[PDB]
Amino acid sequence: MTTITGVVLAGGKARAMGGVDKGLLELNGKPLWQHVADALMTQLSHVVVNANRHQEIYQASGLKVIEDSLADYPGPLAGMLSVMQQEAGEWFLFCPCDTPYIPPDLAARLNHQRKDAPVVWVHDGERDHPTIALVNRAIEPLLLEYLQAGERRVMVFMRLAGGHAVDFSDHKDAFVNVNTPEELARWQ
Ligand SMILES: [Li+]
Repeated sequence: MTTITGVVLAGGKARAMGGVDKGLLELNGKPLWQHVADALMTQLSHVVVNANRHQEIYQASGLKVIEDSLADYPGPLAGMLSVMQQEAGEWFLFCPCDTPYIPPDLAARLNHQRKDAPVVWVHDGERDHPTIALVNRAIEPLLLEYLQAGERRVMVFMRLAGGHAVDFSDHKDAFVNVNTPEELARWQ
């Protein structure tokens, strides 16, 4: 009953009993993934989170937590597909859990600039962010086919799907990401 579902991508795997759970690192007292979720909720009514570890902790703020399928596909596309398989509705705006400053016109600008493409993603003037992406339902079968073929590459898929980058170079620093605890410490 809303047009785009927001999705925080809080990682998959735990390919050695985890290591740092990046989405749960706290920035000014608030988990990174919750900064992203709050920024999506500014612009969208329905927001969910894809998380595969510490699910009870992710569930604490009252959002639906979606876990990856048993297929255990590699990389960020696996979480995208698991979310499309477990949520109805025609459009999704994905964003990783480590980019806490995403802007309140993310959804609106990606939608304005979609120009008939089934997928668009953010370019920040320096680099593509192909996991910050507005994706139509139609992508679901293509994603399933690509991951079943054993592929993982995100940009390659976005290209195969007929997507394009949307220019957010004027949004100074809204797309900085926290790569490590070492980096997080600097933004406090
Ligand atoms: Li642990």
